[PDB]
Amino acid sequence: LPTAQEVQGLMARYIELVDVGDIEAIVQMYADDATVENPFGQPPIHGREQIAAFYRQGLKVRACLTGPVRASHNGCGAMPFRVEMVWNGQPCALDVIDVMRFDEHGRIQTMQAYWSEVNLSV
Amino acid sequence: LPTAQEVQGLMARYIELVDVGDIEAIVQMYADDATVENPFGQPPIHGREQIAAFYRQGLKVRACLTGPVRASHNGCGAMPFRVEMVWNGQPCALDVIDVMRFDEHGRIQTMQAYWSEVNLSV
Ligand SMILES: Oc1ccccc1F
Ligand SMILES: Oc1ccccc1F
Repeated sequence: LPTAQEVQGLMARYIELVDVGDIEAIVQMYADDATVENPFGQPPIHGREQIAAFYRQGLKVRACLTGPVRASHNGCGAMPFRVEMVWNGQPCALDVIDVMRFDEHGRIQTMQAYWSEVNLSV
Repeated sequence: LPTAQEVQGLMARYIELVDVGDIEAIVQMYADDATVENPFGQPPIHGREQIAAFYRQGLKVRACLTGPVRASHNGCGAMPFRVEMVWNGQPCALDVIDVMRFDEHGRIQTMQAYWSEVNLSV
C-alpha cells in the first residue's frame, strides 16, 4: 500500500501515461476489478475491460499536472491537472481533479474525476 | 442542492472566509451535523461545535485558490488551494485539495482535505 511519497509518484506517472496515450500502461495501473467515475456523479465503470474501453474512446491529447499531488497516509491522493484535446477540429482544454484510492498492491482501486462543463474551455 | 455553478460559488466563498479568518461565517457554511476529515486519513470530526474548535485552533493566515473549482452535477466539488501561515515564527505554505459534498440546503455535509507533510513548505 503506497506511502504518501509513493502515491505522489504513482499519480504523477498516471498523468504521464495519459499524456502519451498509452492505453495498455494506463489500464495496468488499475486493479483488475477497479472502478472509474468520470465525471464524478456519473455511474461507475467496473473492471479493466470497461476501463480500457473508456480510455480508448477518450484518448492528440496532452495532460499535465497544474499543481502538486496531495497524498494521504492511507493510500489515497488527489491532484489537479489540465487535459488538452481536439474536439470537432476545435482544440479545447478541460481542468480536472482526480481523487484515487490505491490498494494493498499499489494498483488504483477507485478513480473519481471531478469536473463539469464549467471546466471546459474551447 | 447546489448546481455545478453554485458549488463553484460556495467553494470559492469558503476559501475567501478561510482567508479572512472568519470562524463563525465558516462554521455557518457547514451542516449542523457535518463532518470534517483534515487531513484525509485522520478520524472525522462531527458537528458545528467540534468544527468551530478545529478552525479556531487552525486559524495571520492567507488562503487562495491555485486553480479552478471542479464541480459535479450531484452537489459535490473539489478545489486546489494554498494556505500560508506562520509556524514557530517560520512562515510556511501548505498545498491542499478539498473535496466537499453539499446537502439539499446548500450546507457542507462532508469536507475531506487532502494533504500530507509532503505538501508543506517552510
Ligand atoms: O483521469 C482523467 C480524467 C479526465 C480526463 C482524462 C483523464 F485521464
Ligand atoms: O479546508 C482547509 C484545509 C486545510 C487547511 C485549511 C483549510 F481551511
